[PDB]
Amino acid sequence: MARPSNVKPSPHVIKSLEELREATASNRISVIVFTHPDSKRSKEIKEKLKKLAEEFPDVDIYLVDTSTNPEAREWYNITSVPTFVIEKGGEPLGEVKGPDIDKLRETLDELLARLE
Repeated sequence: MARPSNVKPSPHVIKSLEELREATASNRISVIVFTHPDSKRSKEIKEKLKKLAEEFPDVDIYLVDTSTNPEAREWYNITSVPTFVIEKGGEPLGEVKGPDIDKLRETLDELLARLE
């Protein structure tokens, strides 16, 4: 993953293991979020992250379903479905566990100025 492909703001959701591990290898700014269709009352805060795309659409934000990457969960033992994973240059840079859509603007920021 060297040349450009997906960066601009637009709908793009994976659907396979390779697609996941691949997106993590990319040397761009991608925010992987774990979430599955199993909560009607919940998933309300989702809009929060959706709106963030406006403040800075330069970043790509997609959703991931364990249905395709189940082992991934146990891979790091996740307790908070709504997790936030950030990669860079094809490697783990950081990770957060908890509802902090507001503070999330500080995790990707420090990682943004670095690249751009």
